Amino acid sequence: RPFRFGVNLVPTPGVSSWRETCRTAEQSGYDVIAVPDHLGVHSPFIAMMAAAAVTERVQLTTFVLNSAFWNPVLLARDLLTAHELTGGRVEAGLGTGAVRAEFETAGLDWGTAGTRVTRLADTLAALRTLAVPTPLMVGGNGDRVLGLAAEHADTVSFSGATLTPGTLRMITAEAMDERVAFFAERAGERDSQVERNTLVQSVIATDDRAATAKAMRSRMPYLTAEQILQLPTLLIGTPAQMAETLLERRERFGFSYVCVQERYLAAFAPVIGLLG
Ligand SMILES: C[C@H](OP(=O)(O)OC[C@@H](O)[C@@H](O)[C@@H](O)Cn1c2nc(=O)[nH]c(=O)c-2cc2ccc(O)cc21)C(=O)N[C@@H](CCC(=O)N[C@@H](CCC(=O)O)C(=O)O)C(=O)O
Repeated sequence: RPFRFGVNLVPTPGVSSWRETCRTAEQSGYDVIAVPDHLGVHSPFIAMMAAAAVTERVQLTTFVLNSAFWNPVLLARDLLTAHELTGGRVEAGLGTGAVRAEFETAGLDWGTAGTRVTRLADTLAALRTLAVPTPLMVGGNGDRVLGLAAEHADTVSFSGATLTPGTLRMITAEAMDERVAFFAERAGERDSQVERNTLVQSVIATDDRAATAKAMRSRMPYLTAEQILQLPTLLIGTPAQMAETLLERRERFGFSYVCVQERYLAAFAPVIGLLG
């Protein structure tokens, strides 16, 4: 599948730069602006509308909604509105919800891993029954979550890191091979209809990728330098090397929809120049 590139921006209360940041994202060649769903961050659909008003080409996506925060019927209303009032520029990523303290602040039951996945399941089923027109993305590496992506999603988002639900450990390329294979088995005949996404956490420009990886072992002692150079959540090297790495990872994992974090927007833009 042809590459699509996204940048995960954080619309921040009290910071007046949102419109400017969105314009920079488009001008730098990104295809998607992604926004998160967290307390203390601007509300995602409202921020996406503000982004749509200053950009003409990018898609806008949630990355990802906390399913506990949304009534499915009211979310379907929001998704139909965002679709119609942007001319079809909105996609919605959904997840189970990550931060317990946020559930508690909003007066919501954290429950169990099982109840949080069931909530996602119930929302996806409802959104499909209501025939929402926004493309749907499902993010997470859990068996049940990837099963839900295989059943319901237009895009599956694989996480390149694990964390205790309640900082982040990066997962090896070999564990990623297994997660993509798991997804593919669950998707069956629908596998080829689902776009595969991943979020790159760090984009490290360097003329010595090998020396960089060796130094980064201190942040990741459970891995060798060779493993670090294959981690899907890291891009290390020159832009040409990063482009070749992304080509190799599209072949290995199927990752064609690659997002980076806001802090790396300019660092990664040369790679868009080479790949497009
Ligand atoms: C928690 C996570 O599970 P997951 O299926 O990958 O993800 C579930 C949700 O977090 C996921 O659906 C999303 O809500 C998370 N999410 C966001 N969630 C949000 O709520 N808002 C966001 O803006 C958001 C952004 C986002 C972006 C990218 C991304 O990859 C995920 C994002 C995980 O790390 N699982 C690990 C660890 C599971 C584990 O072993 N847990 C232990 C350790 C915890 C303990 O000590 O008890 C246990 O439960 O006992 C694994 O599958 O191996």
